[PDB]
Amino acid sequence: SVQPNFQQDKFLGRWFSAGLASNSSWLREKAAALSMAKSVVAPATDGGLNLTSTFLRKNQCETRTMLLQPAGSLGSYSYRSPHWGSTYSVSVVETDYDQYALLYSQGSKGPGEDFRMATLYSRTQTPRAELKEKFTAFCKAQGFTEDTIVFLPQTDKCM
Repeated sequence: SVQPNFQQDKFLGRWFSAGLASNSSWLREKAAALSMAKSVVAPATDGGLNLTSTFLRKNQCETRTMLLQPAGSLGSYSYRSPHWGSTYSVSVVETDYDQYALLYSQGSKGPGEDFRMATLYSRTQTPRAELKEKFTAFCKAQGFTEDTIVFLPQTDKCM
């Protein structure tokens, strides 16, 4: 479930949100109309992570921050969303720290319990073929179909 021997300090820093797969068509569609700028992973006071995402929305730069509280094994987190009335499990399932990370999220409480999402984070804004295939292979193994896998538009604005 989690990356074996996960070391949080090496997962810190700048990542690019390069791909996502979800069983929510709404989320996929909304995300694709955004243009992703950098994400930043920083240490949180609670021992977990602050995940800060920057993106273009209708030509405006927007930033959103999510607190990833430590959940179970190292590399697993919980995200509580008052708006969605739900809590989500967020796990770093595989990473080499210096090129890519694969994240998997699903609801653990509330109406969001059926929500599922896989995320490709890349240290480079354009991940090479090997990294894209690691992501698609993971998505397929997890039951995401081809048309639910989205490579996300990027932008060099907002930074």
